[PDB]
Amino acid sequence: HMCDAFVGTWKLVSSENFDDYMKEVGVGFATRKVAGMAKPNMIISVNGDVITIKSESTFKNTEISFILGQEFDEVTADDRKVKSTITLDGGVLVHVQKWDGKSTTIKRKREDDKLVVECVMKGVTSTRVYERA
Ligand SMILES: CC(C)[C@H](Sc1cc(Cl)c(Cl)cc1Cl)C(=O)O
Ligand SMILES: CC(C)[C@H](Sc1cc(Cl)c(Cl)cc1Cl)C(=O)O
Repeated sequence: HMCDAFVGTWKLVSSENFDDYMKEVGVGFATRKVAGMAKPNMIISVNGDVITIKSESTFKNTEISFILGQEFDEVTADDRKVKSTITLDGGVLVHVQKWDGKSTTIKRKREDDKLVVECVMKGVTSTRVYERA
């Protein structure tokens, strides 16, 4: 029951600072424009110890499956090859991605009826809000 409050189907309803976050990450112009237009559905499920997070959008469909605390290799939607670790810290799902000596952190937390996503790359933060679909 570790992630119970995250499980479900969620739809993007707002975004702030995402273009600048993507610039800091190193995403190129065309991908930023098209990805920034995306309105993904995020589908979170749990089966035993395995958490799956799917994202579906007109830009890309992705899927990750993982066990908390256990590193995995990930090709991200913007085509970075990263090493990812996802943990639960005080009820917040914390996703760290490492590649090319760089690091970014994506945190997901339940706040009221929303799932709030905070993405940080150096000093640049973006906040994305999802609601139940
Ligand atoms: C928190 C943000 C870095 C991402 S952005 C994003 C992620 C995926 Cl997996 C797909 Cl298919 C499309 C976009 Cl645009 C988010 O999950 O909202
Ligand atoms: C959301 C995670 C699961 C990663 S992170 C990510 C995704 C996109 Cl599309 C952009 Cl533009 C920037 C970042 Cl940092 C992903 O899969 O893309």
